Parts: sequence; C-alpha cells; structure tokens
Amino acid sequence: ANPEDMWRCQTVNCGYVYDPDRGDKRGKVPPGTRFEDLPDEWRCPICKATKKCFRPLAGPGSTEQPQCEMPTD
Amino acid sequence: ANPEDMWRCQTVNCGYVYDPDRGDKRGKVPPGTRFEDLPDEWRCPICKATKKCFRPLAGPGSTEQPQCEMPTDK
Ligand SMILES: [Fe+3]
Ligand SMILES: [Fe+3]
Repeated sequence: ANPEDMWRCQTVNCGYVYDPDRGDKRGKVPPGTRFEDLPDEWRCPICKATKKCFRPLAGPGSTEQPQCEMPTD
Repeated sequence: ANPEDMWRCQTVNCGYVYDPDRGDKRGKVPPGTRFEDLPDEWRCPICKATKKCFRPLAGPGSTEQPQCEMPTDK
C-alpha cells in the first residue's frame, strides 16, 4: 500500500515495484506478503536481480544506494 | 509518490512502474512529470507499450485489465 513498504528494483534497465498487497505472480508470492518475508531465493520477476537490488519507495532507505550486484545508478 | 500517481505497465511479462517522482531517464522525461503529462509518443522503456497499457497502482482504473495494442495481464 504505502510507498514506504513498496520496493523498486534499481537495476539500470528495470523498474519493477514489489507491492505487498499484490504479491508477485511470476515468483509465486501470494498477496499480502511483506518484502521482508519474501523467500531468500526470490528474484525480481522482470530482471531477476536479487532483493539486494531493491529500495523502498520513500523514507530513509529510498535515498540510500542499494548493495546491488547488477549495474544500477 | 502516492500509489494513485504511479502507473504499472500491464503488458504480459512486463510490470515497469512509471513513478512521477523519478521521471524516466530512457524516455528523457524529467522528474516531477505526472503520468497524465507524459508526451503523446511516450512508451514503456522496457517493452515499448503505449500509455494505454498502464494502470494506476490505486484508484479508479487500478483494478481493471488495460486494453491497448499489446497483450496485457490482470
Ligand atoms: Fe528488476
Ligand atoms: Fe512495459
């Protein structure tokens, strides 16, 4: 719901947003699943980045640079 | 950056979100541009969908499958 618990994939050519109220069909994640509670083997359904490539939409994390393994910035 | 202002590409296997606070670097859209004010010819930077394939993350239109020139998903 709120931008604070939505997370955007930061790789350079992506832009998927994980929405907890939607879940994630391609990753078999049911609606209501918080970003923290995602499996450890979960990847971005678009670009397949790990969750280290994601950033909350607003609030403190949203201005930090994520510890991401694929190209970003 | 409220969800009613964010727009999700519903093309099959896409899901890029236009966040008006970000703008769109590939589209050369400066930050602060509302989705409603995007250029006529503006397209999804990932899948080339027109704006008619997008829907807001909340509010009227957020629940229905967009109808456009690409195959879309619900
Ligand atoms: Fe991604
Ligand atoms: Fe798209």
